Amino acid sequence: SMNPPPPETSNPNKPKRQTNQLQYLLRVVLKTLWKHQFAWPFQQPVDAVKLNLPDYYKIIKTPMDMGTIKKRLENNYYWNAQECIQDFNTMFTNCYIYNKPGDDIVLMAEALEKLFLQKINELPTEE
Ligand SMILES: COc1cc(OC)c2c(=O)[nH]c(-c3cc(C)c(OCCN4CCCC4)c(C)c3)nc2c1
Repeated sequence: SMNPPPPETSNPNKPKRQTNQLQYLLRVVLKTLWKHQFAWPFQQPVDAVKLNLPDYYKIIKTPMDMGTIKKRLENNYYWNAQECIQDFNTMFTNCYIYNKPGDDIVLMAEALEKLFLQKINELPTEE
């Protein structure tokens, strides 16, 4: 069994910026979710080999996780807040697509997503 390579976190070809919205995504959004009791399954790529989920990357063709998002924010990968918000939504959607209502992982994702929605509702206007 084999995991795919992780998503890209560095790419000198990619355009990027620092902005106040991206700062908020790191300081407020990511750090709020990261510290939550239910964060840990989402803090790194799904290890389908050790978890014995051999169909994971058959179903999930755009993997995403908060470890990747953390690296992207720390490494100034993004051009805008949309790109980062999309990564969070990909992560949640993957979980919902792969699993079933009521699964522990789905309940965990929902708790994180609740907080995500609350924080992104107060994303500041661009400076
Ligand atoms: C450690 O980090 C992660 C991260 C993840 O996503 C971010 C996932 C993920 O999406 N799914 C699962 C996962 C989900 C279920 C339902 C599952 O089944 C339990 C037993 N079954 C229930 C009923 C009959 C028997 C098993 C073995 C694994 N594990 C993950 C682990």
